[PDB]
Parts: sequence; structure tokens; C-alpha cells
Amino acid sequence: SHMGTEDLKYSLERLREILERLEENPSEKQIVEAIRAIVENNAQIVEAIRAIVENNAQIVEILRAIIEALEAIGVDQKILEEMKKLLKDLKRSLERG
Amino acid sequence: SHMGTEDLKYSLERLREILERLEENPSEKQIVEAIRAIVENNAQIVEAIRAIVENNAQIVEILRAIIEALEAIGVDQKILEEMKKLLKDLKRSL
Amino acid sequence: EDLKYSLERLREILERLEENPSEKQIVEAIRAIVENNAQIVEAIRAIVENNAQIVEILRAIIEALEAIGVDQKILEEMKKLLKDLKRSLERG
Repeated sequence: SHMGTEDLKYSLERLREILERLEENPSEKQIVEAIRAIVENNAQIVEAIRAIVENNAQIVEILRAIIEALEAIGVDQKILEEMKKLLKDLKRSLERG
Repeated sequence: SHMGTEDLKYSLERLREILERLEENPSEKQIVEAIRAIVENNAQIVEAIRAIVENNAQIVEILRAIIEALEAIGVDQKILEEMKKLLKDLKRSL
Repeated sequence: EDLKYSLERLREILERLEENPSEKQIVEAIRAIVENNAQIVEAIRAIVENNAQIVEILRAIIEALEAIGVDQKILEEMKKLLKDLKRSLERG
């Protein structure tokens, strides 16, 4: 279970610990242990990015609903147009799965 | 081509397989194998982040447009200064 | 921004390791990775803090729309979407 970016700081600090332990008394098993740790840190980095991406997708949904609110109340299409173009573009260049 | 975060998931599983093999039977060839796959998974991560940072600035520009519209149509100055301050306190952090 | 340098540095070190695997090279690569992962975590951290400020801006925006008199239907829609973002938001 990924809980937040503190998972990333804790797994990074553990990796820094292994690193100094490696450079002090190098050894193959220490090298494998560093790689093991790197994989744990990377697995948590990936989990964070997936969350952030879903987050931004959900932000786009809120932004679309907001544009609808402004339209449902009679705001000028002159104004809505610029917002609709920017959101269209963002929806195109959005990082997704 | 970076297609999305599914790339990160796919390069990560690959690195995990390499790691299991390395751990059941270590070897110098697999250690370099793993380090190569780490640089790969990391390159894609840097690609996703790059894309997220550009996405984020696009989101902020849309927020500014929304707030500028709100002012145009006569929202109250209390909430208006409240939103403009949030944007300024974001502009600092960036 | 400075994420680039940390990745390029790491890809050049990978070359030197590719040609003549040494304990020196391997350890250099790992340290270079740690630095790259350090930059990557820091970038993610900044992004996560900024999205929590984006959430607050969205809340205030929804309040300005309710204040002006947006229909309950679209309003509830917006309130539900932000509640869902708040619940799934990446944080510390």
C-alpha cells in the first residue's frame, strides 16, 4: 500500500543508508541489496505518479464542470471559447495511462 | 515514444523480473542487466514527470482564466481576493 | 529542470559501466541513481504540494459559483467531483 510521498522519502533515506554502507565495505550482496532497494523506491515513485496522473485527470473533469456552470448561467460564449480551447488542448496533451 | 504511465508499469515489472533472477543466482552480467533496466525505468519516469509539469501549468492557466471570468461577471471582492491570494501563494511555490 | 542533468549524468556512467564492468563503475552508477532518484522524489514532492493548492483554488471557485447563483444540479456535480479528488489526492 502506497500511502503518500513520505513513503518515497523513507525509501530514499533507506537507499542512502545502503549507499554509504556499500562504499564503506563494498560487497556483491550489498550491491544486490542496493538494487533491491532501488526497485522498492522506484515502485513507490511509480505509484505516486499514477496517483498524480489520476488526480490531474479528475481535475480536468472538475474544470469541465466549472465551464458548464458558467455556461448554464449565461456567460458570454466569447469568454467560454478561450476556456474551452485551453481545456481541449490540455485533454489532448494530458499524461494518462 | 512515451505513451503514458502504463510505460512505467511495464518497465518496472521488467526490472522486477531481472531482480528476482539476480537474487536467486547473482552474477556480474545480471547486475549490469538490472542497472540498465533501472536507467530505462528512470528515463520514462522523467518523461512522465516532464509531461505532468506541463500539464500542471496548463491547469493553472485555466484557473486564472476562470478567476478572471468571475471578476468580469461581478463576483464579490472577498472571495475574489481569497482566490487571487491562493494563486499568488502558488506562484511563489513555483 | 535539474532532473535532466541527473539523468544524463547517469546515462554516461552507464556507458563506462557497459564497456568495462568494475566495482568502481557499479558503485558509481548506483550513487548516480540515488542522486537521480533524489531529484525525482523532490520533483514529485513539489508537484504534490502544488496540487493541494490547486484543490483549495477549486474550492473557492465552487464557492464563488454558488454565491453568484449557479443551479444546484451543476453545483452538486462540482462538489461531488472535488470531494472525490480530495479523497484520492496524492499527499505526504
